[PDB]
Amino acid sequence: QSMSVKGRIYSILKQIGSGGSSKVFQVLNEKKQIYAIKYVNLEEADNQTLDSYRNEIAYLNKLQQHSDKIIRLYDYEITDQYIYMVMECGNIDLNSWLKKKKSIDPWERKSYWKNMLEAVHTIHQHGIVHSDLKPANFLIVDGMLKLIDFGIANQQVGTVNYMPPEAIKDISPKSDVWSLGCILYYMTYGKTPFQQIINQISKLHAIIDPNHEIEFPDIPEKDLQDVLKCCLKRDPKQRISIPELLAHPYVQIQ
Ligand SMILES: c1ccc2c(c1)[nH]c1cncnc12
Repeated sequence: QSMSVKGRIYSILKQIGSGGSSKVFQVLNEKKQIYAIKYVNLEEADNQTLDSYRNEIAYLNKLQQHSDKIIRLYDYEITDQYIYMVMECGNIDLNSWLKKKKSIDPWERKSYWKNMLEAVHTIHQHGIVHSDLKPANFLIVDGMLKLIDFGIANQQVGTVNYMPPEAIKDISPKSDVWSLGCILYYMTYGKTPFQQIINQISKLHAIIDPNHEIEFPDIPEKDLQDVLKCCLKRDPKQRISIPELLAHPYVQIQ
């Protein structure tokens, strides 16, 4: 097939993924370069939905200049019927990589943790708190993790495994800290902290319950265990901040 974003023509390669009203494609431009085009249908979209979309685009377009750990938005075409976004194409999303891969390299993990802190820190410096961080929000692009979205735009998906206790109780940057710790905990232990609880009502009860001790099995990396223990502190007031995580021995020491 084929498609037009501004003047430029794009040959479709495959469908990289989906959404409700959205479809993502792997494409080639006239210079035979690879990109991702996110198509969004605005046909049955309300004003609040439209505005949530316009807000997330404006933020992504802006924050691109601030960090390379944020996905590139090269161009876009917005009408009253559709949105076309020409973005950088990834190799695989972090969830699909983690699900496929057996064990993760301690260096690979440390490197990915670093990238995650850098992307989230950036959004936070611009007043953005994602609140729905999951491995699916990150993209491997040449051994580099990139943040896919900001959580602003309406609508794995629906998962409560990375949900902070305060979000269940009903939201500060500390909420994203909890969710990041759940991601690192998965990369460390091969499961999210409350993954063994099937029942969603029982799972939500465990997360909020302080008498429910989160287990941190002894790994050779004492620095990595401390990060996990720091991130996964139920009281947001007792939880480590992102600027504090960037100065932690796990990130800084050889
Ligand atoms: C936006 C831009 C690029 C991608 C995306 C969403 N999902 C993906 C999944 N796998 C690879 N690349 C991408």
